[PDB]
Amino acid sequence: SGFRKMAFPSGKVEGCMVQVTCGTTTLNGLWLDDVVYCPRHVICTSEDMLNPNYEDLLIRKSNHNFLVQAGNVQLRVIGHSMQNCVLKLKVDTANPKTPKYKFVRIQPGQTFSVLACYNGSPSGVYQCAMRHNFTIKGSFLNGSCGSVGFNIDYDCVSFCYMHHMELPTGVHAGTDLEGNFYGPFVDRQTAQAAGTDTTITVNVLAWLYAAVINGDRWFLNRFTTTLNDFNLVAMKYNYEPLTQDHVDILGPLSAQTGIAVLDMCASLKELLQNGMNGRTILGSALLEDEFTPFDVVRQCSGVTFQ
Amino acid sequence: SGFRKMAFPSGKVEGCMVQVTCGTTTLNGLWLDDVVYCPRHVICTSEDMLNPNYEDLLIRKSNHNFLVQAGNVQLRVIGHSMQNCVLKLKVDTANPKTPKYKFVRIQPGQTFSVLACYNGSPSGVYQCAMRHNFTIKGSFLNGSCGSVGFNIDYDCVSFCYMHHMELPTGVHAGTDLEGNFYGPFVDRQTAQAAGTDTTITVNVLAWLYAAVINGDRWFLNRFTTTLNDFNLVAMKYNYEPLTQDHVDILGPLSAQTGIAVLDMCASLKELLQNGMNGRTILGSALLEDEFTPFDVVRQCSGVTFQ
Ligand SMILES: *[C@H](O)[C@H](C[C@@H]1CCNC1=O)NC(=O)[C@H](CC(C)C)NC(=O)OCc1ccccc1
Ligand SMILES: *[C@H](O)[C@H](C[C@@H]1CCNC1=O)NC(=O)[C@H](CC(C)C)NC(=O)OCc1ccccc1
Repeated sequence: SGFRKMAFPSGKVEGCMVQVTCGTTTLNGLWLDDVVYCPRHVICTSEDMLNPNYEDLLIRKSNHNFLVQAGNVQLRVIGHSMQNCVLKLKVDTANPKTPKYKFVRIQPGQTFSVLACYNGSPSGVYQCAMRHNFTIKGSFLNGSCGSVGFNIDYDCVSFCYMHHMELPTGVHAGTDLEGNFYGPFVDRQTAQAAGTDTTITVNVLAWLYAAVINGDRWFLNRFTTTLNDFNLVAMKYNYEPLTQDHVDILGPLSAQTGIAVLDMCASLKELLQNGMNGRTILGSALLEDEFTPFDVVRQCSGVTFQ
Repeated sequence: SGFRKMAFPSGKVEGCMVQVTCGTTTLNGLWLDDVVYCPRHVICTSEDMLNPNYEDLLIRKSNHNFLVQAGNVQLRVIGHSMQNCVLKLKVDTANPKTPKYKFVRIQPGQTFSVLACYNGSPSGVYQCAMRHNFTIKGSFLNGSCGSVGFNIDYDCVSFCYMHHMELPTGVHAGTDLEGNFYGPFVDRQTAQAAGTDTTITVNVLAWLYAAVINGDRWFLNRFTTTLNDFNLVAMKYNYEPLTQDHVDILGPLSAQTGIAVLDMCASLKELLQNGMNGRTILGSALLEDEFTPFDVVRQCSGVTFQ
């Protein structure tokens, strides 16, 4: 028993991280087969960051201007192209450590592990969620761009995120591996607004099920509710409206615990309206929303990877 | 910016995990050079767990009774011995993936990454602290024993923990890699008492410095205090007494932030006496104590590993 914010094992991704330097700017790239993916802002100078014309900037760049380093070994760049906000640097050597992989664009509420890197070397690994305002709450310093977010299913790495920037609120924004930003964000140094940060209701519910499984049950109350009645309380607390799909997704945890989804909704309503009265649930003094139903089953049933 | 419970990258340790089976019991072993380390309870049956005589049980065991599997490949066991609560299974093949490593016995308040494994395969990675009562707050199911806790300094893996058991309180106990338990715990299925769980004061202070660095400053107040005056308030809230060594350890964060350690103590005193009034510090609604001063500098300055 016990419940922790658990990241995927990072080894398969560690073997894909390289360093990409263009002039004075150094960041991280992802080396899959004979291609290195990195943020296109690698080509920017301190001047260029306010309002870069990425097309004009890139024209002044040839293959030999991209220094690509795997450990202490230099890769030879034989091609380069821009896809949305990422560069694809074609190298003459296939990564011998390429795992089975997919590029996936994930949905708000879904979670992933981040391998934070500097100069193509791993610093650390942590779990994040794509929030409803298409931000993540990460830990990123200068040089961290090109750090990736991923899931593992068995032996397959699903890359969903590449790090590009930090907003005024101290939260983080980036792209899928096709270089399309999550949310309305653009890769230029201008004040950009994350909108309302709504709580991922289905994920809070998942986590209350995790708590019940681990013997933390104080908050189970005597009431039930309806989707429409629960959602009136959700709107007030900036919670995502609960839908029958969410109820269906919680079906296995509901069936495992014998606690009906709408009875757990009723418990959640009283926690939102009454607070926690100085108590904790799974060692937490607020309602956690960065565990999916899948994450809870995965953690509470010991699912493993290659 | 931003601050997360960050684990070390796990790849170097992933390549050391094997599966160890003795009769019907399967758990994880650590394969370093030509030696596999695992919990000695691998030799127990369901009967044996209440009051095992480990010496008598082991006598009925030969090399060929220990099935050691690295992925889908069988290792040949050419020797076996008990060291305290671990078995060392000598194999005829040196692990080709052995990293540079040390066995360290860590001190309460120190933190480490756990690679939770089942059947010798990684499930996930998370950060833990050795608590003052020599327990950890992990996530462990049946089959997780032999999972290890570690730190990385550059290219060297320092193994500090091997998982053996869960107490009534839902917290976790285990050994160093010499097989000596942290705390008074023994490897038998009997109600065992973790004592008072004191908060790691120096670690709370470290985390308040992390908060100030990341722009969360609401809790900085107008007061200072003395070690003796602070510690009177610590004892009441079951906080570890603060010492000049702790003050010295916080010296770099104090010097970086220009907030004197005893002024931060005064801020901590008011948080303990007044609570947080429904506010958060670095997204947390309680005082976090599983970040060391080193962890804070490491995270806030981007220290990387091989
Ligand atoms: C990529 O290495 C870098 C990551 C930033 C640096 C601080 N925290 C992060 O997440 N990205 C940028 O510097 C980005 C570049 C533009 C061309 C998009 N600009 C940015 O994020 O501006 C905010 C900022 C910069 C430096 C320190 C703190 C915030
Ligand atoms: C090692 O695989 C296993 C880990 C336990 C299982 C549940 N959570 C854990 O951390 N250790 C044991 O089963 C241990 C064996 C003795 C010979 C020391 N006994 C134990 O931890 O008893 C408590 C327990 C067992 C099963 C489920 C929940 C609690």
